Amino acid sequence: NSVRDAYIADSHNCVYECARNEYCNDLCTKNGAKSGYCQWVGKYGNGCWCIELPDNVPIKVGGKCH
Repeated sequence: NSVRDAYIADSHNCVYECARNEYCNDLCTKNGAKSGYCQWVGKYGNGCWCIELPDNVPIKVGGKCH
């Protein structure tokens, strides 16, 4: 699998919080995903969720935002 649906993360393992679905669709797609939307509830609470994000871009994994 070179793509996955998940919360996109920065290089510090932190999700990107969101107020708008479009903010997330833009963020996800400019990083190669198919689309994205804002999750206001989810495994890690508020943050952008991307569909088919390539695996050279980070996703939130277990651990802290550091």
